[PDB]
Amino acid sequence: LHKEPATLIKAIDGDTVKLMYKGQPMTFRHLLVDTPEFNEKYGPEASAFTKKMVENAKKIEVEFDKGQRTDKYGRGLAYIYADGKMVNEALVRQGLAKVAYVYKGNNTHEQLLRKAEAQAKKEKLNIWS
Ligand SMILES: Cc1cn([C@H]2C[C@H](OP(=O)(O)O)[C@@H](COP(=O)(O)O)O2)c(=O)[nH]c1=O
Ligand SMILES: [Ca+2]
Repeated sequence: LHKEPATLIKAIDGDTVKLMYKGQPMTFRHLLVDTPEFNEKYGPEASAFTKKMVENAKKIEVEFDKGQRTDKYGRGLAYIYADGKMVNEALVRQGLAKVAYVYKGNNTHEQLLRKAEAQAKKEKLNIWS
């Protein structure tokens, strides 16, 4: 996989963000995770965590996996990096997302994220408390 440039347009919620990618505005959904909706428990905390990570970043990058690059809603499907730190992993490691939506062929970082979830769960963080 390869990281590609993008710039933040605006934070949306814990697992979606609006980025400019190849010069076009797109909503990106983070691969392999599920955050609570803003109206659900830890939803606002997940939204605030993602917002902080992407807004504070000097460099955003997107990395598509091997499979589908957009979903049925036209959202980009990618791993999102903020100054080299993967947001998808960071949310799981903080107990603010569950590993989820693991589809064959877009699951390159599944083991990495499951390791993060196990750590969050052992720590009883947030969703795991
Ligand atoms: C993360 C992800 C979601 N989706 C679709 C499945 C779910 O369809 P349904 O909308 O029919 O439930 C929806 C979940 O996204 P959200 O968690 O953003 O709601 O997005 C994909 O198709 N591929 C993916 O990799
Ligand atoms: Ca969600």
